[PDB]
Amino acid sequence: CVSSGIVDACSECCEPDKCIIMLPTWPPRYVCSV
Repeated sequence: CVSSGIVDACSECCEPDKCIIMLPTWPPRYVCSV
């Protein structure tokens, strides 16, 4: 699982129905904090 860091998905991350959109780093990438 990908609790924290970058994610190219949402259903694969440890975030159930609560994912963030592309914002961090120079290129567009999602974020997980759970």
